Amino acid sequence: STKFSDNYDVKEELGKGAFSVVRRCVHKTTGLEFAAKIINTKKLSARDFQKLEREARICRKLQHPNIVRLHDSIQEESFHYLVFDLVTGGELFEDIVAREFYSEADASHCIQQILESIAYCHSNGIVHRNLKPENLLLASKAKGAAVKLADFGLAIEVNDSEAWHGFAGTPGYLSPEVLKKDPYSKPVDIWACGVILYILLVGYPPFWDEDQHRLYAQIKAGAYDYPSPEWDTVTPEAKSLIDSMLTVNPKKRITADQALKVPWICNRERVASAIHRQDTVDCLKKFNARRKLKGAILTTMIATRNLSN
Amino acid sequence: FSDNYDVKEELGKGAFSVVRRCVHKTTGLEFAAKIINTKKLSARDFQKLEREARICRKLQHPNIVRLHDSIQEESFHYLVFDLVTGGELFEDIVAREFYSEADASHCIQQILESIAYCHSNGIVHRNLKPENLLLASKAKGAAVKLADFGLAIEVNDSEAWHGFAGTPGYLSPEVLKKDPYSKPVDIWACGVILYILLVGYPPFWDEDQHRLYAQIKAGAYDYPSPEWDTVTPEAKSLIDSMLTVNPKKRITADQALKVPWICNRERVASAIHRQDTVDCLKKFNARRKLKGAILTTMIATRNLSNLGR
Repeated sequence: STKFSDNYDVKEELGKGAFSVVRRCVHKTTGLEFAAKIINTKKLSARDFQKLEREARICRKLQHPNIVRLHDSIQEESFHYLVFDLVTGGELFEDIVAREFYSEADASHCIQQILESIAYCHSNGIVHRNLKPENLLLASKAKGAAVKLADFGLAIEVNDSEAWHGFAGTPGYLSPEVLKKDPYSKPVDIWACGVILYILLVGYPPFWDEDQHRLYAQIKAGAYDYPSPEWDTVTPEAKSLIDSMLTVNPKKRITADQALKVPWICNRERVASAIHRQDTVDCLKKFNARRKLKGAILTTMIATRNLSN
Repeated sequence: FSDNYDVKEELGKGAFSVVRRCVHKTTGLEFAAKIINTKKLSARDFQKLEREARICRKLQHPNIVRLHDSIQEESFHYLVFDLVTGGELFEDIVAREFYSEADASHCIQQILESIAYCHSNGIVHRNLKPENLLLASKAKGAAVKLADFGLAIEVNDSEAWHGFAGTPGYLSPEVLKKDPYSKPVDIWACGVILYILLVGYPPFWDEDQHRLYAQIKAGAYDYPSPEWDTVTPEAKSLIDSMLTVNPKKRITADQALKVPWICNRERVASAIHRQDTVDCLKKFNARRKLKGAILTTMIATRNLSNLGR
């Protein structure tokens, strides 16, 4: 059919994916703007076609306000179009460092939205597997914009199955069960949520080591702490929530639904501290800068490979 | 700015600034806003920024990025330009099915018209290079636009040496000899670009800049066989008149626009497809993206260290 060409006006290119190009588009009737992932299905290899089918099915299931939603999936002659939310607010972590005031209450509001998106994924039998700063975006630059969970490239429909689904996810956010090659499921997203919450409170990660082997040993042992003096002003409730997420045995780890009912989340106005945390902002700026530098190094190596042939 | 525009998706990045699409609240008109962080700029730096704004506002031409407004707020400055979303010219050329001399001529004609306009207004760009040649959009027939007037100066009829500004591979002998220079430097750069547009590689290149600057001052370049054997003498003639060591003997933009290869490209410029040029241009762009990646890394390294101190 020609449902896309007749209903949408294609605008400028926003970027490129593994096997696609993304362009802004505007719905002719509603006038609403979206981000369209355009894929040439004929040229697609069999392997990538399978990846696409899985992506479209999973994204179709995930209809929640705190998730980068896929509006429509249209197949035309040789191209397929995946119409998604147009997210322009950038990384949550980059926005936080520009704030004049940032407190526990603000951290709680952020993690509450992330947990809502995760609880929704889990209720639909899907595990994201790649929660990290780069995938926590803001809908737009507008004040109060919603936190959006992005990139479901590694998501899988685990449902009620029991097995080890491989090593995927970023190294500082991986859970003990994945590293131990034990069966794992939805709880891995909660572990990552705990790592993110820790960073949201002090600006640096709980598991950190230049030696990858040491990092994984650290994670497997659940070896993190709350160093003075920065953590001396953090409430016991924030720490308790983190402890419930960074529980090594997945069977004793809190679920997203349960986390959303904890006072520090549900009654943040009273239970979460309202004090400004300048050191968190300062540390987070360095955390972001370090990530940007590693990313630039990676970009350079990829550029070197493209040149060399 | 914040009370009159709303920022949208990112269109690009660079030194201490990002370029994002923005929408004028009242009119609904779209523009490209260059957000510049000025928290560190000195009094003289701001003067240079106001210079760029002044120059751009003085330049209203169909082949030049048009500045709509210039606003300075708390810690940021905003330069609002028309939306230019076609990307870099060199990137678009390597994606064409057919690319001939006539196509290169059409590009050069547009670049010359933009330069002739600048020159007639007493302005010398000083930074004519690949990355500053953009296309209005992805549409066919999209006009070429001259961008980045960050180094442009109102030389008018004055004569003196204005410093070592610009990219080495495009620098003119006068500049390298520290002799007085003016509008002609843009013509020399245009000649280097024309040479690249025809075969895919630069006329002046070498390991160490010493020999590189040595061959430039001597105006020592060649038309190697077999690629140049299919290029018209008129194309080579125009290049020769642009790559003339003596500024006073170098062809002007107004003069170049009257050359048959330019004003009658349909007959004088070859129409044969130059696949070898497309292939070479791909490696040329790849090398360009690599250097850009190297620069980004150095910037990121500086940013991180700047925070530590």
